[PDB]
Amino acid sequence: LTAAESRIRDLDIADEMAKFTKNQILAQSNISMLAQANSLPQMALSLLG
Amino acid sequence: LTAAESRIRDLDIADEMAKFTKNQILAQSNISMLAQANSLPQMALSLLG
Repeated sequence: LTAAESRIRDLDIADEMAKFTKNQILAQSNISMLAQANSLPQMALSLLG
Repeated sequence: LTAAESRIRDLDIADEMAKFTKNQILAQSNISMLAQANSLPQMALSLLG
């Protein structure tokens, strides 16, 4: 029964590590794209004016 | 809805600037022709006698 109960304890650490790594990689791309999105259009329009 | 609402806020700046430039160009022609029209009548007649 202690073998049976210790089957919902935690995931095999590898997959949780993989999820952490993938999300951490994706966050920085989000941040960079947000920066460029803030930068572009208003500067372009001010150049037009 | 914030994308939908901000479609009746303002036009593009390009056509507004085009309107501004066209009106400014036409106004000076009006002014010069008004000056010539005022100069025309009496000066050409004053030598009637």
